[PDB]
Amino acid sequence: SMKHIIDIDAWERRDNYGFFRSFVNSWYSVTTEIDCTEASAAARAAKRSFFLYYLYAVVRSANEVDELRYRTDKEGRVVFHDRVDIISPIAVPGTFYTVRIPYYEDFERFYAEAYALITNMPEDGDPYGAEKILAEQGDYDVVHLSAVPKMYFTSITYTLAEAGNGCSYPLMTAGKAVSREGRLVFPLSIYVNHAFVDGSHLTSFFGKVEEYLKEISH
Amino acid sequence: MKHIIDIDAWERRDNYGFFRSFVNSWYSVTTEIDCTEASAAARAAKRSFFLYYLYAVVRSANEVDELRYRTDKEGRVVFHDRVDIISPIAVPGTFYTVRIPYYEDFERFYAEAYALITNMPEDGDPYGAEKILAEQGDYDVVHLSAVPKMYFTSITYTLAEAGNGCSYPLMTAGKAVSREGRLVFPLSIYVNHAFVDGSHLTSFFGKVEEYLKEIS
Amino acid sequence: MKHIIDIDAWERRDNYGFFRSFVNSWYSVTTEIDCTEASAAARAAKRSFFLYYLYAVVRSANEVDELRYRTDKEGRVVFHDRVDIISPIAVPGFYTVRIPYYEDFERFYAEAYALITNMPEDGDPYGAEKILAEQGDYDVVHLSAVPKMYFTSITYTLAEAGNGCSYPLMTAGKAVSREGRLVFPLSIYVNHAFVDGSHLTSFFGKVEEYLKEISH
Repeated sequence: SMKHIIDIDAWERRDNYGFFRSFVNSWYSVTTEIDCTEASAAARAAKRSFFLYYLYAVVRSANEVDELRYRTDKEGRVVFHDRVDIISPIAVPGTFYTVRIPYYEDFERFYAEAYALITNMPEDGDPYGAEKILAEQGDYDVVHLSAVPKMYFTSITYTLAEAGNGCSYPLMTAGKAVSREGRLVFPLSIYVNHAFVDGSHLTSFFGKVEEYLKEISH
Repeated sequence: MKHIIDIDAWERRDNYGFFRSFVNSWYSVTTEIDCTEASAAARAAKRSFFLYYLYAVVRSANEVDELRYRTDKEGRVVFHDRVDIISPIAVPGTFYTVRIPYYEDFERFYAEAYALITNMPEDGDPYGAEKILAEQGDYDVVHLSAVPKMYFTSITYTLAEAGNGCSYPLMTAGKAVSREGRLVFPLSIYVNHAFVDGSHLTSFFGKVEEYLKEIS
Repeated sequence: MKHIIDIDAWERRDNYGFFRSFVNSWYSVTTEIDCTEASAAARAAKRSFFLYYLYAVVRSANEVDELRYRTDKEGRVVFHDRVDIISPIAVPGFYTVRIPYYEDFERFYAEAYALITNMPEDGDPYGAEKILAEQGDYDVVHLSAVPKMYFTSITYTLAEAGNGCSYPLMTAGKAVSREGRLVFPLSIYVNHAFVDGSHLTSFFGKVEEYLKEISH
């Protein structure tokens, strides 16, 4: 939301976008590790959801790295969003139900709204309604995160949707928190378009994720 | 035996239909498996550690239903009550892929598998087993590649055809390394999202580690 | 020197054949490389650690034959006696440089530093790729340096169905402490038609070896 159709002639990545259009898949993923020692302890002490702690860190970080908010819309236009929200499949008794959760820089506002959304899903709600709304609208002004807190991994890969259009928005996976040499760490993976996002931008994003996880634990 | 699935009654009908439209609906996960006890036990027994974790892997695939769904060569969803395991066995100076039958009885599995990997035909196509499987078109196997001298934290897999990224689960096992007094090895698996979610892989990995411990 | 391979006499005939039908026969591996001594030595010399492991990587590629097989622009399998290394160098407010391998580390370091210092200000970020594409031999390997990003996995692009990439791609990440040592993640993307796990094992071993050697 708060979208800008990019002036590609003035855009610093015009050459990158043109180069990567010719590829069957220009998307790629990186799995890293995030230190969560302090946040794991703090979320437990506060009787709060650790999932929402790192979900806040992830969506805030995406809203502080410009390159993570570029999309190719359903008409092929390069668009930049001043704001992106986060969608996540929430485990449901028996399946998953995907919720769209708004970003607020104020952690207390974010946490309450998100907890209400993941606790109070409508009983008559389509578990895949959020994705269908996003696809029909065609802006893709979100990032998507799947939580797998029981699976430790050092790598995960993602699907290839269409040749020339490998994905529609950044995808992420967060895995099990594990101990190593006195720290608690969890694996975090992200899938992005090379046309929009380089390693330097991912470095900034991962740094902010770890930084804000620490910040909300004090 | 083999079962042609009644897709109208199948709980994954919507998942299967959704992932048919993808160029590649297959994905891989690399994790690590604790093998401290099994490595020590295999050495004490003068036995093949490779066959220890090969057993653990194929048993686990035979205890997670979702790992035995295939799309056959006619496009049908089929479910196998049991799948065997194929593996490229190194031949000094290439490799030869052997099909090894699964038995829950570990001593039977170990004996039959050791016999198969010791008596391989010398004038063998490194991919002949794959060609036999392709002609039959049922894909009642899983595939594991052993690289005991290569430590890795990630490996990716090939994309065969658009709309059909692979024909059966593929796996890779790497070097056992020390981690805070324990021994772990990396294990990677490639599966179809149409058939296998993260919960199923979690069950699979847990069973691999469990059965490695049990046979020790 | 470039050599057009006689596929009928080639020991990997069965492999190039098994993999031509694939949409993508390329795959990547991420491993860990011990860099304790070389990182210390580069710091003591007030020198670029980047060029230390760039030397180790390009030397190792020039000592593993399988990493120098390419499909040229005309579809021919070709083998290069030597390959250079191309790398995107970050530029104030990037430029891909081609750096030749020289066995003398001091010579390599001086030439690479000079090559990176005399980069054109008006240089096309993809000029190296365009020269390479027009020539069509692909006698290079490509390495991307991300020294501030720790990773355990990275994946790579798929260029064309049936031609997933034109030369090996690599990524080197942030050095971290593990079990008392300093290690950094190193990833490589290669064609299964040309490169198996054993070749990657030899390559990774040589990378670690030459990092130690040039630290003296």
